[PDB]
Amino acid sequence: EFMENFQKVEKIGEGTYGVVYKARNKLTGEVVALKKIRLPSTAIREISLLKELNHPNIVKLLDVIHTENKLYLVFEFLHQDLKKFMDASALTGIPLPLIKSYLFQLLQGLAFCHSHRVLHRDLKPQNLLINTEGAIKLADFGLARAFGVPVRTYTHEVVTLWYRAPEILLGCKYYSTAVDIWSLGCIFAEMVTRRALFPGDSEIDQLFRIFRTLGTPDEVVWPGVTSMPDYKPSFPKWARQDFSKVVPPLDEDGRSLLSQMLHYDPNKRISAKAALAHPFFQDVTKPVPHLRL
Ligand SMILES: Brc1ccnc2ncccc12
Repeated sequence: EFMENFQKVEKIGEGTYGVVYKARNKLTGEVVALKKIRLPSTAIREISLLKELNHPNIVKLLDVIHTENKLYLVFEFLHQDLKKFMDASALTGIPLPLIKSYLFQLLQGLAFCHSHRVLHRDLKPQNLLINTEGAIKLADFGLARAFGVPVRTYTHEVVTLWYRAPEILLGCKYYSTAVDIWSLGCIFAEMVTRRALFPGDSEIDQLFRIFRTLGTPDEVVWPGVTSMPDYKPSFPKWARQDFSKVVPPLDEDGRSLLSQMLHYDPNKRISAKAALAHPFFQDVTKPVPHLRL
């Protein structure tokens, strides 16, 4: 009966966890994103707590509905995701000032959630949503704690590894907020170069692409790494590349920030809060993007 206290309902696409619909609420007339999650009470409690986790760079969670043994998440509707926008921007690139504005807003969103001890764990361009007024917002915060992150979606589509922090790939049991900083660093590099930084197609391909760029990690740069569940002494030993080669034509400030976002040691990785104070953002602005809706 649920899709009846919506005036109507059409299909935006296929989420990690279920189908995503565009729908209108009949009481309010508001246009929302409705996500079906297919199948647990602990998840219900934790996801309901995210209704309070409100920030202008976090996609608003309007309602959590458990009915007929199905879960529906009701979110703020935004017209476009950063994946589509980057694909639309492929011939020209996103202008640097807009890249800087989006990174700045995304760090404010991360700083807010992290301050409340909530992490994302699965940041990717597809869950960064943009509006006509130059805002960017993080979608699906705190869901990964609730439902985990599967190898495959409900439609068996492969869940992307491209943004996964090395601690996760090496089998670390405990996530820290540093996993989100790693993901956002990967997205920053992709906005600048118009190519994914580490487009792995398996867990080992993902790790070896990271190794070939940043060097094979060792006890020098990452104390304890040789004791991680999935670390092998037999890993090939690649040398580190200069960031000047990895993200041209990013300036010294941006390369400095990106380097701190991609430190192997999660402890050494820059926080969201300290990243907001980085000299890269001294001249930050809020440009209006060119959106075709
Ligand atoms: Br609008 C929209 C589109 C796609 N995925 C989304 N995920 C969360 C909230 C809004 C979304």
